[PDB]
Amino acid sequence: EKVTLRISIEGYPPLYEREAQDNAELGMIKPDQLASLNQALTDSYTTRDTNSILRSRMSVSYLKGYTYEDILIVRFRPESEIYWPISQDSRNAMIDKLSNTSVNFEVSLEFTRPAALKHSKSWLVPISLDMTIRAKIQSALRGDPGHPILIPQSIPAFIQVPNQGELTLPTSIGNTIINDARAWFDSLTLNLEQEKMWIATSEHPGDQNAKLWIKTANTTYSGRPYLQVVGFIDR
Repeated sequence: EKVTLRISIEGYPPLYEREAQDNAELGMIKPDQLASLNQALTDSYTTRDTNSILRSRMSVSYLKGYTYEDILIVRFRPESEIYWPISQDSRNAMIDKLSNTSVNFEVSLEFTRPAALKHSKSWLVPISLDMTIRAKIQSALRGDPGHPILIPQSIPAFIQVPNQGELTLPTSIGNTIINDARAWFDSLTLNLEQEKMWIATSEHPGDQNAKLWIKTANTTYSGRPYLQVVGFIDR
């Protein structure tokens, strides 16, 4: 079973690329994790907001439609699997294009062991025409240390894998996160950290310590947080 995350400027080779291949990178959800997710969704309603009750119940019953062996904890190692930049990742091309519509880019790709085998989705995030912000991205690509690449609302902490075509969102859960692509997406941050690779960290919208989030773990080998996606698989 294979899952792949790619973060890039649209049209160019990834700045960050990592596959996740039970063990640390791919595991089923633990019963305590499933329960803590459900309690988070259940208790998310405010009494005098009837809408929040409806939203929390659509969330609770969406979750109930999955056995815990259909809920994968997918963890991507934050270090890109390959150095940057090598023969050509189009560094100068990217830098020159930022100087026009340009779009940040992340893909999720899910392979399942022997329905169809391959299911994917791309998320585009328009880079502002403000040259102030495009300058910082440029010098970051130029290998200037202490210059991160911020890609807000770019990656979902929860994804749904269907038997049919492309990946979809758990929209009810997304709505619980919003009120109680979209505003509930995690934001990515890329750092070129001194043979040279980009390293990715993510942050939830709102409080990191919100109970809804299944907390990620840190890698043994580098002590860095795993990028994490929780996947709801449709059997």
